[PDB]
Amino acid sequence: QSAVEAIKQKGKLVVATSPDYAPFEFQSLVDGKNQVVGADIDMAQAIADELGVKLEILSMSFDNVLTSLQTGKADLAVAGISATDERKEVFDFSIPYYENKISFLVHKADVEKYKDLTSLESANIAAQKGTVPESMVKEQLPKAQLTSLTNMGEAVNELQAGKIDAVHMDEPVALSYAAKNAGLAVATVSLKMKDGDANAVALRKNSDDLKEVVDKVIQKLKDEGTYQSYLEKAASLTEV
Ligand SMILES: NC(=[NH2+])NCCC[C@H](N)C(=O)O
Repeated sequence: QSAVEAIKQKGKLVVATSPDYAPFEFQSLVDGKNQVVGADIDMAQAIADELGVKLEILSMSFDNVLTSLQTGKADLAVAGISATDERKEVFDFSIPYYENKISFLVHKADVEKYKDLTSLESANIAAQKGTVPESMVKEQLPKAQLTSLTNMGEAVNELQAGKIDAVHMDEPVALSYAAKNAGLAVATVSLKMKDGDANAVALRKNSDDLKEVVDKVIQKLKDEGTYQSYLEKAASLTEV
């Protein structure tokens, strides 16, 4: 019943994530080898360090991250996860570690074009399966052709190929794609967003002892501006 003691005993903290989402988590050539990096990984490492155990990152597609936590394949899920009311019915969440807006990534040549929701309504929109940006499009733009894709990298590949006109995603991720790729930009139009709902670490219910440790680490990061600093450092890394 003791999450903290169980983690200490096995000597590792297992964190489920989906590394398709720079600057939160993504793949980068460190040395040498492909490695999962990003602000969420630095935070997960801080939590593991506080507990005195090794960090083990378990990579999968986003739409299976919460399920893997729920069924015991990981101790925590950290994947830029919005702490929604719906999700709070099933999981407990840490205090928020970062709060951001939600944006559309488009072609630079189309920034003047997609100025309102009516214009997006007639566009081919992509979003990630099992996500808040996906739900928002379904709710607020029901008349749009929405393509739901498992992997965010594939959504962006479809945007680059011209099969998709706009991809809905967390703003820091859109900014990163725009900053690292010539033909891309963040649209000036955005959907109405669910008040509250910041990123938080997900845990199984009745994990109060582990939640306290996670909250302590997160509060210290926010107090020192460290999570912001982690995001800025991640932005200087190249993705695979
Ligand atoms: N690693 C990822 N692909 N994360 C996607 C997160 C999307 C959104 N913030 C959500 O919780 O639904």
